[PDB]
Amino acid sequence: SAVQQKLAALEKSSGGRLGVALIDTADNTQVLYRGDERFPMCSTSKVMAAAAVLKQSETQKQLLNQPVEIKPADLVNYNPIAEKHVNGTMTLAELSAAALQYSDNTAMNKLIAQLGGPGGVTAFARAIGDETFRLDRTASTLNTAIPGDPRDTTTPRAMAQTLRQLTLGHALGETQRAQLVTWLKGNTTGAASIRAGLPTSWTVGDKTGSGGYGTTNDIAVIWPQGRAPLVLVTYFTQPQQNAESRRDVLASAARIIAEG
Ligand code: NA
Repeated sequence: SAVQQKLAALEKSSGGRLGVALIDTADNTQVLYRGDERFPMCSTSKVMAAAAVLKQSETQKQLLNQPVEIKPADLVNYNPIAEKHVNGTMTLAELSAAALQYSDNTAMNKLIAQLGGPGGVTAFARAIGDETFRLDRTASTLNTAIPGDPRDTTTPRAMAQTLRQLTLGHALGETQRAQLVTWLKGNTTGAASIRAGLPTSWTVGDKTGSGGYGTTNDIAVIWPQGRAPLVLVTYFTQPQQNAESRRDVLASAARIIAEG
């Protein structure tokens, strides 16, 4: 397809490896580029962990208001929000918002612990039909993003389908889904990624991720005006362990998708 030639050209220009999955819910049509290849999720896995806690809250109605202690020993390699509450508490709602909107790794680790370990996050993915997602490590090491390493990976197709079920579908209770959508729309880390390649009148909710090998990811749900929503996954990784971030590639992929 024309979109696929333009994505392949973007990839060639970039020096790295690009994975894209678009779901157009107006007709459930899909555009894929390396859609079944594995990529390191990096912090985009925080969406699955937040959604898994939201699922628990369908039975434990007050779960999101539960306070969780933040201890000095809990603070890891990137804790912009949790550091503000050391020797205090944050609720699981506040930890979910910090994980999603600031990519706070201590917050993510509290979600993982609430779920009984990374296997509890993977379990939720399996329960909603995602057989590809796997979370293996906690937040300080899950984004090493080593080529060929299956840990902490998924494919663009699988993550696009899962994100659609979580935000537009009914994998979550209606109120939980609405909460996740609100959190994603309030993300603060995405301005240079998918959002930068889209018309300024489209509403976006997204979660970014970055890691070793210049891995630069973004997963988004997109609401154009007067048109059915879209789900877009853009994953990107590079050959050199020390490679720099390339959020521009994700913006460019989004732009190509939107023009198609
Ligand atoms: Na690495």
